[PDB]
Amino acid sequence: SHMASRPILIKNFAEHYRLMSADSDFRFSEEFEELKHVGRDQPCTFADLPCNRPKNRFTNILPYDHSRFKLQPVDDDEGSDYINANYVPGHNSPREFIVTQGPLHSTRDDFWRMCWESNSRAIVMLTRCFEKGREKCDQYWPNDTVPVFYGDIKVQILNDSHYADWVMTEFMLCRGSEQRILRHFHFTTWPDFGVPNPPQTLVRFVRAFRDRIGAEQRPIVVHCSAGVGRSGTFITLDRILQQINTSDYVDIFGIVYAMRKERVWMVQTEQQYICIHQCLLAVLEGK
Repeated sequence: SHMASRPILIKNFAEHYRLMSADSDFRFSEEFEELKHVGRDQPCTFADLPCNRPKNRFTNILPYDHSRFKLQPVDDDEGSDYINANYVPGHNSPREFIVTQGPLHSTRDDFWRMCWESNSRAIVMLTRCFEKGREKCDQYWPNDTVPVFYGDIKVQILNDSHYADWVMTEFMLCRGSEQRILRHFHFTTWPDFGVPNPPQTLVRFVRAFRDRIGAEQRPIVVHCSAGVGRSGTFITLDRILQQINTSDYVDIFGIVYAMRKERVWMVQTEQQYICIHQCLLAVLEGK
């Protein structure tokens, strides 16, 4: 298998990295460039409806139709089923992740409703609300233990835990007497430009996340800013760290290819793509 898959033998990974990164990442660049058109022929009809335009952060980051998360419709509203989000495959399920943009203030009720209707018990946030003084994500969660309603969804903080690179928040979610616990994993350390350096900080976060959530059978919500770059990087890394326990091959190219089919620009930059490889290399070398 050669077109949508580049399996690498785990024991040969250090060599493959050295080979791919040689000559200022020539082969890495060539390989990542092969992905640029993947999935881009697929329609984004609903995302481009007049009623839905205000719900997208970016005009060019739109959810594919075949793939988009659909909210329950409200009977008198045109795109009440619409949110900028896509089911994206993981290690355990073809619908393991729902990846979405950082909510706008205007879409945070939709966001919480998606969390509820999807039965999600986990959110992964890979951005700060503000970076370089630009709004990347509306703060859609409370600042204290005072419960806050978003649409019909009541959100309350039970506890939080602050680490060097991330904050873990446990929420109670209530909708009319129905009650759930949801966990919020907020990576707070992604730099203003480039990718985490050293990569180990990101690995530590993925380990802690996957350790805490186990083998979730319900969708995990993942977002950054646009919901493509950092989100794709996180998913690919989470996936391969599971893959290496159960297989002697890793297929990062194949992961990214499959993700591109489901959501636009999933691993967004060549730098992020190389970063995925560095993260795994650090794991295979015992840091």
